[PDB]
Amino acid sequence: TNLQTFELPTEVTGCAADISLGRALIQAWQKDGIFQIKTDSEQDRKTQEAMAASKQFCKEPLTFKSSCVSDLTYSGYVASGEEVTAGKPDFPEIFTVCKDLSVGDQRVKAGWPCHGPVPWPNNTYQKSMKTFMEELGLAGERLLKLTALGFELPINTFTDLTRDGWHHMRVLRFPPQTSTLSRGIGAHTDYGLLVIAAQDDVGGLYIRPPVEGEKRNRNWLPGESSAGMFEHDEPWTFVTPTPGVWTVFPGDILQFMTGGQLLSTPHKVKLNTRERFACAYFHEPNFEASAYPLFESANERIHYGEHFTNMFMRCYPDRITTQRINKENRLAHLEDLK
Ligand SMILES: NC(=[NH2+])NCCC[C@H](N)C(=O)O
Ligand SMILES: O=C(O)CNC(=O)C(=O)O
Ligand SMILES: [Fe+3]
Repeated sequence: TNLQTFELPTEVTGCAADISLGRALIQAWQKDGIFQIKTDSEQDRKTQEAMAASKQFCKEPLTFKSSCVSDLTYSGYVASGEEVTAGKPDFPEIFTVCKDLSVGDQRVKAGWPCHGPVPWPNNTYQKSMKTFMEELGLAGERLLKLTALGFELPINTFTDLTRDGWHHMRVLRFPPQTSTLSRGIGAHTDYGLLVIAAQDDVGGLYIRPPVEGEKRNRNWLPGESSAGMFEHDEPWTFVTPTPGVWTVFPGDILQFMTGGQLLSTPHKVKLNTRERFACAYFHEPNFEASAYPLFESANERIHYGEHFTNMFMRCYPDRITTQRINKENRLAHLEDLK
């Protein structure tokens, strides 16, 4: 399937044109599971600078890369083969950028799970990634206003959840395939409101569109992980690399809040004949936000930070971050926040 591309206005005000655009965005997700947004010169420049920083960092020796880790936050380095999806190793190397909180921050002092300072490789890499993430966040907020408008909801419905949102980014390098291994990342869904992603010209992202009659697991429930689901089953859409766009698809929270009117798009990565750089950005609720059903009055909620924490613990069962959460009973804070 050949994807739709939209140009977003710099500001979303709720004018009648914004409602029509929002309607189109929703309908593109309901048809294809994904759409593209055009990038302007600055958005593209910041994307390329981040990609270049990623390539330069990956050239560092492994001993140095592996030192960029923290027992407070999941930010930092993930070696190729380290992450687990559905019990199988994923092959990118990754640098994850979560909210960059100093040890003087009150949430860090209180010992909240996943809160702490990014173990940056250096200040030059830091600046490239922070500038990119700030730009990505402006796009996320436009998209959330448009999504609310397309559902004829109050314009701030989703952005009210993203104040000091737990936005984060996975800066990825996928190695080349071998004749017997081509799994980059197993099939999965991501966890928050939106996923905005950039990729180089190599290719390897596949997404699953909505399928009439197909039951979808609710990955915010422990008994219904979406990891590995549909891995070997049609249909999978190849997201062809296209110059001058970012891709956008929903995460688990949007699926929950919309009652399945939007689905959290399953996706996976195949290793190609060349190494592949990509960046995946997650526009998320505040860690303390409680997502709720928009169209139902049911009692179910998703505590976003609980979902993030549960997911990252399953991704990284042996990481020092996970060990410290378990040792210090940091999950108790979530019970308290709830
Ligand atoms: N941290 C991530 N977004 N990881 C994406 C891959 C899927 C992840 N390993 C999982 O089990 O859910
Ligand atoms: O590499 C890509 O284009 C897709 N990346 C992801 O889905 C991810 O890391 O969660
Ligand atoms: Fe993903």
